[PDB]
Amino acid sequence: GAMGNLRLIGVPESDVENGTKLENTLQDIIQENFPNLARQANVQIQEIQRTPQRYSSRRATPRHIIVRFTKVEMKEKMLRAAREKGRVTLKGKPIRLTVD
Repeated sequence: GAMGNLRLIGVPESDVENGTKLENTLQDIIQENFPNLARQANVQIQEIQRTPQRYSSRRATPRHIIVRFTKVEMKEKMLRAAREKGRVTLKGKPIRLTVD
């Protein structure tokens, strides 16, 4: 629930996901949905991870991804843009960005 965190909801899990792929996923989301942010290239995402760190035998749904921004203002800008845009996509499939 940190001020600089958002949750990325609905990204399918993958057995071959790694840190590089997660960084690329966030950049793909920005480029697919938020062209002014993409052009400016000043989203300073600091850490990106699935939560929790393990996928349990009880879990039924893909884990959220927590994205921690360097700037709280930028977290909030992305959240506001997502909410106003409505449908936000990753390879044409809907995802959600929400507060942590």
